[PDB]
Amino acid sequence: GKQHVKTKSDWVIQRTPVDPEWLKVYVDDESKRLCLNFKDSFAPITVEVKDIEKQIVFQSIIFPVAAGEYTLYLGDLSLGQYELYMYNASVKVVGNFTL
Amino acid sequence: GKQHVKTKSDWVIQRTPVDPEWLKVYVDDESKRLCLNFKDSFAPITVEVKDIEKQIVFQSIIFPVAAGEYTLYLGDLSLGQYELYMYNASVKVVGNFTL
Repeated sequence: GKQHVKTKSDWVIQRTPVDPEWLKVYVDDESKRLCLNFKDSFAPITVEVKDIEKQIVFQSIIFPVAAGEYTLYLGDLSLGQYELYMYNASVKVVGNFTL
Repeated sequence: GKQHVKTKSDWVIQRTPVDPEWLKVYVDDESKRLCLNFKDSFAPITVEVKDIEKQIVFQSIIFPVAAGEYTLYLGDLSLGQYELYMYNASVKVVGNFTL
C-alpha cells in the first residue's frame, strides 16, 4: 500500500551565489512587449506592472519550464513610466521601464 | 526598439529556512507508483532511482507548475531496495524505499 518515504532536502541554493544574469528583461516600446530570458528553468513566477498612479495594469504568471525567452504582451497599456515586480516564494525582482 | 531593463533580484530563499514538508514523497508498492506532493509550485526537477548495483533504473523530469500531487510509474522495476535522488539547481533530495 501507500507509504511515506522519509526524505532529506539539501537546499544548495542557500550556499551557492546566484548568477547576476540568471534573468535578463527587455522592453520593446514599438511592439509593446516585455521579453524575459531565463538562463535555466525556474519555478512559476508572478509578473505585475504598475503605473504612476499605482494601478496594476498587467498581471500574469509565467511558467519557465525551459531556459529561453518568454514574451509578455503589453499592447493594452498607455504610454508612460511603469514599475515591474516579479515574485515567487524564492525571489523578488524589481525594475522600471517606459513605453 | 528593444532595450534592457535593469533589474534587482532579492533571493529571499537564501536567508529563509525552508519548510521541511515542502515536498512529501510516497510509494505505493502494489501499483509501483511514486507520488510527489508539492505544497507550492517549483522549478522543473530531475527524479532518479538507483538500484543496489547503482544502476539508474528510472530517470525523468517533473514540471511542478502547480501545487499538488505528481505520479511516476515504476513498472519496469524489480522488487527490491532503491535510492531516490531528486535535483535541480536549487535543491537535492535523497531518500530510500522498497518495492
